[PDB]
Amino acid sequence: EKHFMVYYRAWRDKTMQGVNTTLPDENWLTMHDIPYGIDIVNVFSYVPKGQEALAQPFYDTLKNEYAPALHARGVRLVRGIDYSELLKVPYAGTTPTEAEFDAYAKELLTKFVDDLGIDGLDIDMETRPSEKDIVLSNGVIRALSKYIGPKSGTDRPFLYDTNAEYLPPLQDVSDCFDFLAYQQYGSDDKRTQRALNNLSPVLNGERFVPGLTFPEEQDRNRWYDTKEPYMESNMYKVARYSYENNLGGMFLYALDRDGRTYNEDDLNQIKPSNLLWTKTAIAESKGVSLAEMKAAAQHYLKRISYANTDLEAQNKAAETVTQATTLYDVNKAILGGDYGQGLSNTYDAELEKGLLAIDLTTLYRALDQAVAAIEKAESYTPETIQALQTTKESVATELAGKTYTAAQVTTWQTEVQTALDN
Ligand SMILES: [Cl-]
Ligand SMILES: [Cl-]
Ligand SMILES: [Zn+2]
Ligand SMILES: [Zn+2]
Ligand SMILES: [Zn+2]
Ligand SMILES: [Zn+2]
Repeated sequence: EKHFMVYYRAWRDKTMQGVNTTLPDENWLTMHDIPYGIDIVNVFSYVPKGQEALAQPFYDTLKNEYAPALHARGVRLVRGIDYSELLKVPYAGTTPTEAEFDAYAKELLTKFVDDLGIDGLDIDMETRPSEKDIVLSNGVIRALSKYIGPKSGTDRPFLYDTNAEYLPPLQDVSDCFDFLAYQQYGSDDKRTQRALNNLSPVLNGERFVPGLTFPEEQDRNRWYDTKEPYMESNMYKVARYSYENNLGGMFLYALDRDGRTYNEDDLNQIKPSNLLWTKTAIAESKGVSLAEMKAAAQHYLKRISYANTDLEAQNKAAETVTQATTLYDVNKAILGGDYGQGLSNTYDAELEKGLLAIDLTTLYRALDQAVAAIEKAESYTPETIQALQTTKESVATELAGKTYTAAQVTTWQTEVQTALDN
């Protein structure tokens, strides 16, 4: 029932080069790299005038590749429009008619959502609108609720995005939204409690989703939501508070900057991330038990052991998982503190929790026989061992990949047994 949302900066996708940035650095991720356990992805895009041609490959890829792929994983896509867009509703009289509100709601969805291959909409409200404005926005939001959000009967999200608790533009239409996304960058769970109290006349806690940020390059602002020790960080405190108090979930802004700082190196550089903090916040906000976290990590360690040749790092990771006392420490035991510092750059505990339900014991017995039938190759036909080593290395490599299906496992089982049965 809970939510975990991330804001994905479109101009930091690999398909964009030189959009909305003075940095020449190559982008390092695609939307395929978004971690598991994230059920809503907000595509946040700013395209400066003149860069529309540079940004088009991303939009084509979003519509034709990224959105189908994320839908296959159960993820829904949204994007935001500024509250001011609602106030441009055309009308003939002194105020719009029900039909004029409805006409405009359909126009908004077509332009900003449907044409992009996106599923739903956020309203970004970070001002203090007038009473005249709210008559307009109330009508437009009410008209939109027939098509998206809880009142529509559909699975299309309708979200309200804000960094304050300004009630007038919300209190008449709060029932139209799946949840409120509350930006509280830089602040701990004391602010989470206060903000929810202030919003409680119009919003229940289960539909309140607090959010933190990662440090953005070149930013004049300073919001420090990650730090070690882990339990001193805002990312622990807010994720824990959301879980402890049955809130709607959590969100994170700027997925691509997971682990970055505002130091002189990070402030002007685009670098790969092991996504440690996001993967940890997903687990923490859902209250994953330490036992379950360790079980997933040990599952990963065993399945990569047949292709991975670094026995020292595998051993240190297994020991570090055993000593871990926080969800962060389990993840860090495999991912390291930063990209390339651990045994893996891609381990994903939510993904791996899914794979626990697929039995590997038959495949492990087959691969173990193959390994035994390599250590004593001096006792067999080299023309048969070669056909086994080729098949074994292939299955080992694929078994250590991103993910696999139960049907895929039986295929590797048959392949390995066949090579041994000859
Ligand atoms: Cl639908
Ligand atoms: Cl839909
Ligand atoms: Zn927004
Ligand atoms: Zn639908
Ligand atoms: Zn990064
Ligand atoms: Zn990753």
